[PDB]
Amino acid sequence: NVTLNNDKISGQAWQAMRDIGMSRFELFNGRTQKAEQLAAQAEKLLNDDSTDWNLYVKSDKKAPVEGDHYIRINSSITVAEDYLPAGQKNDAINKANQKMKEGDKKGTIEALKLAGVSVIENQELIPLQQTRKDVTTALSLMNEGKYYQAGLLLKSAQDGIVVDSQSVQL
Amino acid sequence: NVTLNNDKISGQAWQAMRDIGMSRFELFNGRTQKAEQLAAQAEKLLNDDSTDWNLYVKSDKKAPVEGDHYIRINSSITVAEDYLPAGQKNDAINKANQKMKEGDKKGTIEALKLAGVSVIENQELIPLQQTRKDVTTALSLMNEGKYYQAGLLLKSAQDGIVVDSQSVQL
Amino acid sequence: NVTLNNDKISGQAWQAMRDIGMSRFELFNGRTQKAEQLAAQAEKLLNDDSTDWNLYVKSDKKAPVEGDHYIRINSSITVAEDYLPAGQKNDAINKANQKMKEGDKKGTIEALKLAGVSVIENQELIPLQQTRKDVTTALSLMNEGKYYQAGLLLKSAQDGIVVDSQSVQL
Amino acid sequence: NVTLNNDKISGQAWQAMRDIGMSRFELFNGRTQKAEQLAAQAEKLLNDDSTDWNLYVKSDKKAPVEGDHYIRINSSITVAEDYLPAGQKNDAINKANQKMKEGDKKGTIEALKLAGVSVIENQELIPLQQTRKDVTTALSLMNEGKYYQAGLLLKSAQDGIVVDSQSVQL
Ligand SMILES: [Cl-]
Ligand SMILES: [Cl-]
Ligand SMILES: [Cl-]
Ligand SMILES: [Cl-]
Ligand SMILES: [Cl-]
Ligand SMILES: [Cl-]
Ligand SMILES: [Cl-]
Ligand SMILES: [Cl-]
Ligand SMILES: [Cl-]
Ligand SMILES: [Cl-]
Ligand SMILES: [Cl-]
Ligand SMILES: [Cl-]
Ligand SMILES: [Cl-]
Ligand SMILES: [Cl-]
Ligand SMILES: [Cl-]
Ligand SMILES: [Cl-]
Ligand code: NA
Ligand code: NA
Ligand code: NA
Ligand code: NA
Repeated sequence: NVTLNNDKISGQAWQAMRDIGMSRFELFNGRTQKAEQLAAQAEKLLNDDSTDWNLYVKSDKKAPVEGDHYIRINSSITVAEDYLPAGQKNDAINKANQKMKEGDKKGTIEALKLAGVSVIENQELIPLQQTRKDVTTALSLMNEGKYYQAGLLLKSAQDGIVVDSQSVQL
Repeated sequence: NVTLNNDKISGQAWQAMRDIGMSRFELFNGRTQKAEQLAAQAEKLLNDDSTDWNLYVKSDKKAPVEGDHYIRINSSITVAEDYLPAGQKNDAINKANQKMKEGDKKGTIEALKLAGVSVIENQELIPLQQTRKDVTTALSLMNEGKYYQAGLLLKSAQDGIVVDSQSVQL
Repeated sequence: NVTLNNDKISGQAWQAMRDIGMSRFELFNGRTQKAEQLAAQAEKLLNDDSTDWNLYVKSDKKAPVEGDHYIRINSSITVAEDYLPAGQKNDAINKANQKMKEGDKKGTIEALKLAGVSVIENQELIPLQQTRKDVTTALSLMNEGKYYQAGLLLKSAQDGIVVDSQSVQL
Repeated sequence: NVTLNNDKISGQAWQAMRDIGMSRFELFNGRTQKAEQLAAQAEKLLNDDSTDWNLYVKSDKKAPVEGDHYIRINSSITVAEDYLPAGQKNDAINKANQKMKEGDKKGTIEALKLAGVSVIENQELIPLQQTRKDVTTALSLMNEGKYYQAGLLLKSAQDGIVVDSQSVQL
């Protein structure tokens, strides 16, 4: 999957974050071996040597840890709708629908503007190396039997998700 | 997957909500045929006749639409940590770790209480029939070329996600 | 302020939570004396002896700590809009607008249903005694110079905010 | 109030957003005249001619509407805690506490790094002119009796809140 500007989004890292959350829950659910399985899957997804992780980096964003980078894991849309008289807006939305049919992203944004609709793209990002470290260290803590401490690191990984919301400039 | 009280959670409906969000994004991304594919997958997941949807219902919660029910699609944990002197807390967390190792959910909650830690379970829920209607109607709108209107219904489905946060009573 | 069912909402406790968040920020901002001022204000708001805290309790919700209760601190609305043909919906929204003008909450919900609109009320709640303890203990830690530990307790108080989203039954 | 980098944050615009949310709720609560009062207060706060709105602008962020700018309305902190042996971390947190006592923001971030703690600052932003337009147009709709349409614009204003989460570079 790609952003509106055609930058690649990591589905593997998205699934890894899903696995991290499920792993943390299973620690409290009395299923620590399931938690290890889920964290192990997240580790494999984030460290896949056949994946070119450069493809997912958001270059213009400084990560908290030196030498790390944020990668894109999801994109969503926020619309903001101005008030328009019902007739004028129905007409402009019809033109927006044509541009979406045609695959014309720029034309869609422009037609939506005529409909009183602004578009914001919300890019969900994680720091790649910091998240990798959380997962591998959490598994090590699970190996040692320090399950609560592992859960803290899995929560830390989730709390490292940020959302860059940016106006659409195509 | 199951809640702390061993009530079943619908992984199919969780994936359907993920598909609904991706479908909405692809409308704005100029990929309406991909959006239809994703919404069609969500429709199949939510309407699987081999699934016993009764297994996922949260009975004690009134859905907005008459005759509908909320179903569980995810569970997560929130902890609240009281301040304790470092030594006393390390000791109580060690006992909590033993109870998690043993699969003893009740014992884990009790040991965590001694560590100054309260546990809340956050159950993510959707209204099943209302969400089904949003998806099927969105696909129909996509068939008609009314892509923006379809996106509104997909957003409505996402906005119907609620989170029941409850103290753990095992 | 009151909920749709006319149950009282604590504006003092809402402001206390706002103060708790600002206090935590000021610890990291190198303004620990400002952080203490803000936490002291939150403590005074949550422990106001002239306030009848019973008025804000949500009775049907078990708090994590024995003998505690959740209180209401905010209410908001989520709407879910079904697809309707433009003309039929404009007509039903006009009737909904009349019922809101008249102060007729039940009539508003019913007219909105005819417009394809379901209404959910989101009640923001905090555990009163647990939050009080977090604030007073955080101030004590600030007095001792243990600012990071105080920040952890202020964050814990914020993480204790839950949102009960319920269908409107007037 | 100021960010970690000493950029000013608009408390007036924060209160305006709070008023916008309360105004929307009161429309559904059958208190449209209270909703107008709250929206009128938000309008006065956002359009205060004695306020130098330049002080709050985040210059490096393109707003969706041409000629508009994002302004800062809140700052919060996210910490990410690496696993450290209890003794080593207690010692590093003690040094972090000293730097916060001294008002040394840079020193606090550095000491926290030694404790395994990274710091992210979350800046809540709104587009100033777009939000002003939502409020003034919502009041006009309320004057006309179009309360549901006003509520849509108030929700749009709230949905325009974005959170810029950035690594701390002092
Ligand atoms: Cl297991
Ligand atoms: Cl570093
Ligand atoms: Cl989206
Ligand atoms: Cl949206
Ligand atoms: Cl496509
Ligand atoms: Cl109904
Ligand atoms: Cl969890
Ligand atoms: Cl938590
Ligand atoms: Cl100060
Ligand atoms: Cl207790
Ligand atoms: Cl609201
Ligand atoms: Cl809404
Ligand atoms: Cl009123
Ligand atoms: Cl524009
Ligand atoms: Cl904060
Ligand atoms: Cl945090
Ligand atoms: Na794509
Ligand atoms: Na399970
Ligand atoms: Na009220
Ligand atoms: Na300040």
